[PDB]
Amino acid sequence: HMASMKKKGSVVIVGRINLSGDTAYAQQTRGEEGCQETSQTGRDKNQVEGEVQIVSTATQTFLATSINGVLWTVYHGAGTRTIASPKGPVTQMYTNVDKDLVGWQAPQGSRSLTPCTCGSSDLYLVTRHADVIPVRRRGDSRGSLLSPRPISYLKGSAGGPLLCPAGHAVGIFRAAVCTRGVAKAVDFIPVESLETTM
Ligand SMILES: COc1cnc(O[C@@H]2C[C@H]3C(=O)N[C@]4(C(=O)NS(=O)(=O)C5CC5)C[C@H]4/C=C\CCCCC[C@H](NC(=O)OC(C)(C)C)C(=O)N3C2)c2cc(Cl)ccc12
Ligand SMILES: [Zn+2]
Repeated sequence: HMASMKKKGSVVIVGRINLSGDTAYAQQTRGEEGCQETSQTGRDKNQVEGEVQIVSTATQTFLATSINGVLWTVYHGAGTRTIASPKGPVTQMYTNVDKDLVGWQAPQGSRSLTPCTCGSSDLYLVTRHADVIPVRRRGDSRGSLLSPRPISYLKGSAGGPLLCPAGHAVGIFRAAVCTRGVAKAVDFIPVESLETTM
């Protein structure tokens, strides 16, 4: 019935992938119970840092990447959900189910990657475990892993970046190309598709 209809939670930032050292590592900034509360209220008073966020809904965890002042992630992860912020829930600024892309205004304190202009096919995929994986660009939206990995390794990383050697955002990871449970390639949303969206 209509009087007791439930709301869907906000996406919640629960950690980050630190890329600002000589070492990449994941940091958690909020645990599960805290995440649940924040998802319902939408009020997240934590201080955000960096380019790559670890984000959660009540049922899934994945990544989000800031580019040009926008925090971007995958639709199949975020749906049309708001994101928790210091002032309450923030509505998506961009939503495109066909591209599997959503975005919100980037959090105060985050930093954005610059969209890539270098034309390079030597790419680097950043996973939720802070692995930095070399990927050879193969097309507009595809790249090959130099070393194939079981998918289990890539699961939870949709929304993360593909970076060029200069650390320029090239795209947002979206899907794994798989055979017999082995990812041999990745599908991504090119940074150029985000700029058309913007
Ligand atoms: C809303 O539009 C949409 C929804 N879903 C998907 O694709 C789904 C979700 C991804 C996914 O899990 N991403 C992931 C992911 O990690 N998602 S997530 O973070 O874990 C989830 C969001 C919380 C990058 C892949 C990671 C693990 C692989 C597990 C299953 C792989 C199957 C699969 N691959 C496949 O679809 O590839 C084709 C296009 C070549 C046919 C796949 O990766 N996905 C299947 C797509 C894919 C594409 Cl190309 C375009 C749109 C679109
Ligand atoms: Zn470049």
